[PDB]
Amino acid sequence: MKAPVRVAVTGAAGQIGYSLLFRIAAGEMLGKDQPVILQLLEIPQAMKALEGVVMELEDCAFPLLAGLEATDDPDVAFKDADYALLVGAAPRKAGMERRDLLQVNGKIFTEQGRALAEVAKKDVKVLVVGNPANTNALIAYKNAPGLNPRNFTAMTRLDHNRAKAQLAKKTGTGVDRIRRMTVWGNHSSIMFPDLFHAEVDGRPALELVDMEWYEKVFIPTVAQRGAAIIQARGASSAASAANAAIEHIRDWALGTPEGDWVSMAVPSQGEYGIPEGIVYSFPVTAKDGAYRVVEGLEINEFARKRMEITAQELLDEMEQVKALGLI
Amino acid sequence: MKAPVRVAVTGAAGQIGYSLLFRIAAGEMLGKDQPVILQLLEIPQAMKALEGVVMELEDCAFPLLAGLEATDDPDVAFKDADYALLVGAAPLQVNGKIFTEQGRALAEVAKKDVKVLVVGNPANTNALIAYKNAPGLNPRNFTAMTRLDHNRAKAQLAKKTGTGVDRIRRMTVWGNHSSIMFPDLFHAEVDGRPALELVDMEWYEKVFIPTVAQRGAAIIQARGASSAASAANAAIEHIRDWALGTPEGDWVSMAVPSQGEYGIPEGIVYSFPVTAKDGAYRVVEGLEINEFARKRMEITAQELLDEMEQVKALGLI
Ligand SMILES: NC(=O)C1=CN([C@@H]2O[C@H](COP(=O)(O)OP(=O)(O)OC[C@H]3O[C@@H](n4cnc5c(N)ncnc54)[C@H](O)[C@@H]3O)[C@@H](O)[C@H]2O)[C@@H](O)CC1
Ligand SMILES: NC(=O)C1=CN([C@@H]2O[C@H](COP(=O)(O)OP(=O)(O)OC[C@H]3O[C@@H](n4cnc5c(N)ncnc54)[C@H](O)[C@@H]3O)[C@@H](O)[C@H]2O)[C@@H](O)CC1
Repeated sequence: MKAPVRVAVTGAAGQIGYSLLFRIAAGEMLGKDQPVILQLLEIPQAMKALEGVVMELEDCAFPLLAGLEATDDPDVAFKDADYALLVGAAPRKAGMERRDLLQVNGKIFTEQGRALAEVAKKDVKVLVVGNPANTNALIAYKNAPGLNPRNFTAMTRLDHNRAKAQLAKKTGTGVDRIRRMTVWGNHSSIMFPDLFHAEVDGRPALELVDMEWYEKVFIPTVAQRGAAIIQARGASSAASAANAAIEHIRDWALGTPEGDWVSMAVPSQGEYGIPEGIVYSFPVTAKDGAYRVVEGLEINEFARKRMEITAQELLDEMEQVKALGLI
Repeated sequence: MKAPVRVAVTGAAGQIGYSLLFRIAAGEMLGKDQPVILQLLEIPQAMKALEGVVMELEDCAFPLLAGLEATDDPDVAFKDADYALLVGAAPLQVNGKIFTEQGRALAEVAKKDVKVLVVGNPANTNALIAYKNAPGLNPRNFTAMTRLDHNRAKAQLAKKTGTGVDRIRRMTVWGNHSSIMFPDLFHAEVDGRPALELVDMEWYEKVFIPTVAQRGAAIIQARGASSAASAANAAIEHIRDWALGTPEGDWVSMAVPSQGEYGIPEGIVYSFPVTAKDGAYRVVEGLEINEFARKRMEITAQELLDEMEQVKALGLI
C-alpha cells in the first residue's frame, strides 16, 4: 500500500554508511511496510568503491528496496528526497587546524544546503551526522533558503544511547526500562548527559545512584566511550553510530514512546534560555514527522553550568563561521 | 515474549561478524519477539578487538539483547547454545583442527538440537569435519552456506528480466560456495513464468553463470574489500528461513549432509533446494534434472568427494 519514499545518504562508501545502508533497506528505519529508494552520494574519488557497495545492496535481494542510485552530483542525489542523511564531511588532515576544518566543511555544507533547497521535497527531513554536526547543520540550514530550519537536525542520539547503556549496567536493569534520558548541547567532550530527570523502572535515577558516581564516574566514562572503542578495535564506532542514526530518524518519523523523550540537536527557539539559531541538543518528543522540545523541566545549578558551557562553545563556532562569511 | 535463545557466533571480531551481530541483536534473524543471548568466540589475539565490538553492541541499547558474553574458550561460547554460526576459519590441516575442536565442544556443551551454520571456508568441508566430530548431535543440524550465491543469482535474474527481486522464486544453487557451483534456472520462476521463457540459453551459459561466479571478485575489485555485509545478510537469511520457514510455493538453497538425494553421494555436505518449517528442512526431491544440469551437479559432487577423501587421509574424520 505505501508508495516508496526517497532516502538520500551522503558519505555512502564510508564506514558509517557501510553499516547504515543495509539496515535501512531491510526496513529498520521507516517500517517493514515502507519501500525505500536509496539515492547515494559520494565524492568523485570514492565512486568506484560506491559501486561495489551498490552491488552488495543488490546481492541482499531486499524486497523493500524499490530503487537504488549512486551519483557524485548533489542535485541528482537530493532530487525529490523525503529524507537526507548527511554523513559525509571533510576528512582530517595533517596540521590542518580548526578554522581550516570549518572552512572545508563550510564548503560542503553550503553546497549541500543549496542543493536540498533546490531539488528536494519541501518538507525533506535532514539529519547531519558528519562532524562537527551541530555547526554543520547550522551552515546547511542557513544556506537552504526556502526550507524550514526546523527540518535540519544533528545527531546526539549516539551519546544518548551510550548514557542509557551505562546507567543500565550500573543499576543492573534492562536498557528497555531506562526512560527520559537527555543529552544537552552537542556531540563533544563537553556534552552533558542529564540524570536529574531520568527514570529507572519508574524510580528516579538519582535514588538509585549517588552524585559522586554521577559526576566522577558516569560523566567521564560517557565522554570517553568513543576513545575506548578506538583503543580496543583500532577503528571508530561505526555500527553503533549507524544504529543511532537510524533511531534518530525512526523516532522522528514514527514517533516517540508515550511518557518518554529522546535527544535531538535542533535549531534553538530560545527554549531554556539557549540562544536562538544555534543547533542544540534538547529533550524532545515527536509524533508523525514533527517534534517539540520538552519544556518545563527544572534546571538546577549543576545542570545550568553545564548547559551554558556547551551553549557558549556553539556560540563561538557560530562566530567563527560568520567571520568566514559562511553564514 | 519468548524465553531467550543463546546464539553463539565465532569469528566475531572479523568483517562478517561486524556486519552480522547488530542485525541479530536487533531481532532480524529470529524475530522481533525473540530475545537473544549472544555468546561470542574469538582467538585470544583478537580478544581486545572483540571487547570493542561488545562495547558497540551495548551502545545500541537493543531491547532484545538479553545477555552478551565474549570468550576465547569454545566450551564457554557454545554452552547451552541453541544456534551456532561458525564464521571463523583458518586464514586443510589447520581448518581441520579448528572444526574438530569446535565440533567436539558443541557435542559436550551445546543443546542437543543446536542448529549450526558453517560460513568459514571451505564451508562444505568444514561442516563435514564438525559433524563427524560431534558425536551425539544430529548431523542434519549441521549446514553450510550457499545463500549468498543464491541471492546473487536472484539479483542477476531480476536485473536481466527487469522484474523486482521479490518476484523471483525457486532459485537453486547446487553444490557449494565455489567457482564451480551451479545456479539452476531450470525451475525458477519470474513473476509466475518459467525463467527460461524470458531468458535464452545462451545468455544463461555465457553471461549469467560466469557473472554470478565472478561476483565476489567484482566486489573486491570495486571496494578493495570482500563482500562482508551481503554475506552477513545471507547468513541471517539462512538461519531465519530454517528457524521460521520458507514462503509457500518457494524454496531456498542450503548445503546439508547428503542422504543420497538426486544421486548425490551420501555424507558429503551438498547444496540442494530445501523447504523448511519451524526448524526442520526437507530436500525438494523429484525435480527433473536434465543433462546440462547433471554434468554440473556431478562436477561439484566430485570435488567435494575428493576433499572428503583428502580429509580422511589426514585422519580428520
Ligand atoms: N554526530 C555524531 O554523534 C557522530 C559523528 N561522526 C561523524 O561521522 C562522519 C562520517 O564518519 P565515518 O566513520 O563514516 O567516515 P569515513 O571517512 O569512513 O566516511 C566518510 C565518507 O564521507 C565521504 N564524503 C566526504 N566528503 C563528501 C561530500 N562532499 N559528499 C559526499 N560524500 C562525501 C567520503 O568520501 C567518505 O566515504 C565523520 O565526520 C565523523 O566524525 C561519527 O564519529 C559518529 C558519531
Ligand atoms: N560460505 C560463503 O558463502 C562465504 C564464506 N566466507 C568465509 O567467511 C570467513 C570469514 O570471512 P571474513 O571476511 O570475516 O574474515 P575476517 O578475516 O575479517 O574474520 C574472520 C575471523 O575469524 C576469527 N577466527 C579465526 N580462527 C578462529 C577460531 N579458531 N575461533 C574463533 N574465531 C576464529 C579471526 O580471528 C577473525 O576475526 C572466511 O573463511 C571466508 O572465506 C565469506 O567469504 C562469505 C562467503
